Amino acid sequence: HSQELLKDYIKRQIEYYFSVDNLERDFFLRRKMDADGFLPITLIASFHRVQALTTDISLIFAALKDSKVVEIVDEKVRRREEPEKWPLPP
Repeated sequence: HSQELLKDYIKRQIEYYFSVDNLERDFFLRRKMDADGFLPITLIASFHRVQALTTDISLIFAALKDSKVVEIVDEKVRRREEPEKWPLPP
């Protein structure tokens, strides 16, 4: 119980970054994607609103695994739906 609510806030914050509404304006995030849409999870962990909530990387991974919006492969995360649409030149 001790971290379940915290995990939900983290999950919702990260789902915002990967929302279409945010992605349409988030040129920084898109420049950090690889060509398949993947971003380092540690980059996401450094963002102010996530870091305010936690610095516990297992908790961040556990939150991402609870999401239908994103998917994790090893150290990286991407939007599940058409991730290839979003990357931009660095």
